[PDB]
Amino acid sequence: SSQIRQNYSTEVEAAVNRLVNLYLRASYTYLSLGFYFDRDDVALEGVCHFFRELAEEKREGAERLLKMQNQRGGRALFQDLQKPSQDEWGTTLDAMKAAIVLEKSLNQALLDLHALGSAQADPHLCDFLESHFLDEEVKLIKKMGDHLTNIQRLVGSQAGLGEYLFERLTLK
Amino acid sequence: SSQIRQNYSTEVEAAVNRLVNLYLRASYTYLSLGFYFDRDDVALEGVCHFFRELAEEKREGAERLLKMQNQRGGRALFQDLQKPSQDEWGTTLDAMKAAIVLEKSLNQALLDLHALGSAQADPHLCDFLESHFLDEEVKLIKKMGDHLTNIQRLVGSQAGLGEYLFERLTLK
Amino acid sequence: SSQIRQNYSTEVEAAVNRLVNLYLRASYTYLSLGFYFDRDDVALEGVCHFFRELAEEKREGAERLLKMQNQRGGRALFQDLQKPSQDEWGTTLDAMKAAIVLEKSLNQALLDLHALGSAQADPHLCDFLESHFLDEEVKLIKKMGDHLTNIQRLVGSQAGLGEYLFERLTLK
Amino acid sequence: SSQIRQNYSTEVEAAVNRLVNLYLRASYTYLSLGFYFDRDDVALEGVCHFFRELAEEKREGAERLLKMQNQRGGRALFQDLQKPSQDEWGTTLDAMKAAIVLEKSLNQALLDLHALGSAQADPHLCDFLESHFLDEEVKLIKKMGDHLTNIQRLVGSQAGLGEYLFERLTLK
Ligand SMILES: [Cl-]
Ligand SMILES: [Cl-]
Ligand SMILES: [Cl-]
Ligand SMILES: [Cl-]
Ligand SMILES: [Cl-]
Ligand SMILES: [Cl-]
Ligand SMILES: [Cl-]
Ligand SMILES: [Cl-]
Ligand SMILES: [Cl-]
Ligand SMILES: [Cl-]
Ligand SMILES: [Cl-]
Ligand SMILES: [Cl-]
Ligand SMILES: [Pt+2]
Ligand SMILES: [Pt+2]
Ligand SMILES: [Pt+2]
Ligand SMILES: [Pt+2]
Ligand SMILES: [Pt+2]
Ligand SMILES: [Pt+2]
Ligand SMILES: [Pt+2]
Ligand SMILES: [Pt+2]
Ligand SMILES: [Pt+2]
Ligand SMILES: [Pt+2]
Ligand SMILES: [Pt+2]
Ligand SMILES: [Pt+2]
Ligand SMILES: [Pt+2]
Ligand SMILES: [Pt+2]
Ligand SMILES: [Pt+2]
Ligand SMILES: [Pt+2]
Ligand SMILES: [Pt+2]
Ligand SMILES: [Pt+2]
Ligand SMILES: [Pt+2]
Ligand SMILES: [Pt+2]
Repeated sequence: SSQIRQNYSTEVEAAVNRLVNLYLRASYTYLSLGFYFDRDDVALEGVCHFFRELAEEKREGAERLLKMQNQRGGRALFQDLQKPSQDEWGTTLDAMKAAIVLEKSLNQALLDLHALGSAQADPHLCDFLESHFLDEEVKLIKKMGDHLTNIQRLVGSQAGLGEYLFERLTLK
Repeated sequence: SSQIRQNYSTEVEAAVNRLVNLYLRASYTYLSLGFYFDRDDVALEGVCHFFRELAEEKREGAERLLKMQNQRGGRALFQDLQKPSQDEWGTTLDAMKAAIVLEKSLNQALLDLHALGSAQADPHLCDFLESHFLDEEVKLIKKMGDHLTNIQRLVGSQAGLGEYLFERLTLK
Repeated sequence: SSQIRQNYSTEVEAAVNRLVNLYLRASYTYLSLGFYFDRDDVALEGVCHFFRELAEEKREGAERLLKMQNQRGGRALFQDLQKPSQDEWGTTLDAMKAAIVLEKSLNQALLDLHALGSAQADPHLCDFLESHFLDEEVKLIKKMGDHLTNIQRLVGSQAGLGEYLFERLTLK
Repeated sequence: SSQIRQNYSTEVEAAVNRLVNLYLRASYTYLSLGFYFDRDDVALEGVCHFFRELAEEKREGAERLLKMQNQRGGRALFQDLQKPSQDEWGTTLDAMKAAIVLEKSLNQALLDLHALGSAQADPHLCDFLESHFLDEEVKLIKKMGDHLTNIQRLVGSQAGLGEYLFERLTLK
């Protein structure tokens, strides 16, 4: 219906709107994660900083998707944003496990959208995702995996010590 | 219950959580406003820019409230974020009228929270709002009022012309 | 037949030659558009400048295709270049409508070539188009759509006024 | 009685003198805390530095109150300064617990003085405290709470190790 729209299916348009919702939900989750680690009874500033930076990145990803939706002549449609899955996030290990589950869900949504684009013979969409999302997700997931491994080696028989040291010597 | 909490009522803690929700909702609204004016069939870049900057400011306000909630020993609780009130925002005049209604609602929430703080004899809260929110809101509302007046004078018998000129000569 | 040629079909080679012709034709069209707006009885310097810059870009696109044809071991074959579809281009609105029709035809040719490359399992070709042509076309088409919307809002009941203002305040 | 005094009650004047005494007492306490951590058999330089900086800050707060007392036309009256509550301060955990108790007592005195000012309709006093004391106290108390949480997580089954690491990696 737009004057500019060309080779942009309704199915891809809708799936992009849904992916915007998922990225904004993920940003909201990271916001909650960050402020949890800033509580005086949690107090891990490098962990807070790690998650607040991811909140920014996910919002930015949403904004990139929205810009692309308008460049293609689709129409942004916003839905309610559900609250994060928890109010309290446990230990740094617990939080990093929730983070990697969240990133793998975003990655799967990206892969699903790429498959849809491929089925709809939409190369601009496929290039867009390849260029700005797929590698960024793989790199982040790798980094979170590396963090989980280091967190876990640090538990030992002194879990508090290990949590402090990881925050001080990796994250800060 | 926190080790740090002192003179911070449950009523203020809850009202701060609700105000965070209102600011994040307002940011979401501004996000939608901005991307609407970036549509190829709307195409008012200075209007898009105006609203995207307000989306940033409202998110920042939420983050300031959350930081203060943790400094006082309260506990951030996030709720679902409702979607904006419209999907399409009309003319620049329509959008600026919706914006001033939104800002007056935030201002009222701030005034209500200040009244609660006063009733609870919570001077740190009152100072916080005075210092970082109340003047910012008055200044913004004044600016939006000035814009509405200029938009309206520009309608005349050539509404398209006036909309272009306001975007070009005030907003851009 | 070249010593270097590998995985480069005859069908893709021919289609690249045809796309070079289309890009050079488009450059020629933009040349004519630009010099039309430089006529003393048309006299819209920002419109002339807009189209002369597109003439350059389209020639550059042709040259990129030719460089790629030789990198793959294909052989450039040039055909006659037909003259542009008009001698006189009307108003800025008329000209911008002809421009977006032209860009959508180039975009379709790019999409058709990408589909051919996909059918011929030629990933270097697909990457080439994705990297240097497909996004450039979407961005240009979006920009032209934005311009058409602004031009149209400016017609009103004073078409000459609107044409001057768009040239002065958007294009120049 | 001063030529300048206006809207400055006797009750506020006396309460300001008492608050000067409390701030100077707090500085003295921090002096003792700092020199304790500089003992050769305690030897935690980052802890010493933390407390010596607080000794400076509390003296500065006293001096600000005295300057304000003279700006309002009140009259500074000094009393004996009692010695700190302990001669030896234990572990870093013990010392940080004593510090937060001390800061909460200063904060309460500030809140009490603000309430008195409010009852006496003395807005200059209320502004003074809001501007230079109330937020500074909340921020400090938050920081001490964060430190206590980190100190406690570090005790584990190796209290000496944890005390060294906190001094090295947070305080120094
Ligand atoms: Cl479709
Ligand atoms: Cl920070
Ligand atoms: Cl939910
Ligand atoms: Cl309460
Ligand atoms: Cl922009
Ligand atoms: Cl709703
Ligand atoms: Cl072949
Ligand atoms: Cl020129
Ligand atoms: Cl011809
Ligand atoms: Cl009096
Ligand atoms: Cl030193
Ligand atoms: Cl004593
Ligand atoms: Pt940070
Ligand atoms: Pt960082
Ligand atoms: Pt693909
Ligand atoms: Pt890109
Ligand atoms: Pt990117
Ligand atoms: Pt902008
Ligand atoms: Pt700006
Ligand atoms: Pt107040
Ligand atoms: Pt402040
Ligand atoms: Pt501020
Ligand atoms: Pt020029
Ligand atoms: Pt130029
Ligand atoms: Pt492809
Ligand atoms: Pt390239
Ligand atoms: Pt390129
Ligand atoms: Pt020092
Ligand atoms: Pt220092
Ligand atoms: Pt007050
Ligand atoms: Pt001051
Ligand atoms: Pt100050």
